[PDB]
Amino acid sequence: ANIYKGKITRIEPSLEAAFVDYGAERHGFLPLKEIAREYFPANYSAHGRPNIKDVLREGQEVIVQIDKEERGNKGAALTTFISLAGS
Amino acid sequence: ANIYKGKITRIEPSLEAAFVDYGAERHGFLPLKEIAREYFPAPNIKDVLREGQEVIVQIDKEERGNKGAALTTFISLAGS
Ligand SMILES: [Pb+2]
Ligand SMILES: [Pb+2]
Repeated sequence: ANIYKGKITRIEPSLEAAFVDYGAERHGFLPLKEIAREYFPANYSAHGRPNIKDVLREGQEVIVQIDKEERGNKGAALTTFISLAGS
Repeated sequence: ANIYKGKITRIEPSLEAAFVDYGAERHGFLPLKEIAREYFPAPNIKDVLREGQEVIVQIDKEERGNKGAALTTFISLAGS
């Protein structure tokens, strides 16, 4: 089973990424490129990327799956692009 | 603690609903009204879903009596 509701805990604009509590002791890491457009509050330009602080808010929940398992001191690499048979 | 990837096991036109194996022994019940438009075809349940396809669901009512959980694809997400 590889799906979770992740709560955004700390947003890092200079990394274009956020930390996510997905129910494990150690928070995962969610890069902007792994955030599906349904989470974006507005339609951006075809060029460039928004500030992640204009995409996500602390306390918001997103649906995530683990892309890279937790390893050593690193949190899991997460994505909101969910694998579904027949989608 | 309340989100699952479910596989459609059976489609029942007479109930306008599908049954979903989301990891419990009792299949969950997913009526057409609880299916988001992201699952709809490019209408009746038979046109929308097919056996083997996966959906993201949450439980809206737990198992009770002899019934599976009542499921939805309209996932509850804080802040959004
Ligand atoms: Pb990716
Ligand atoms: Pb252009």
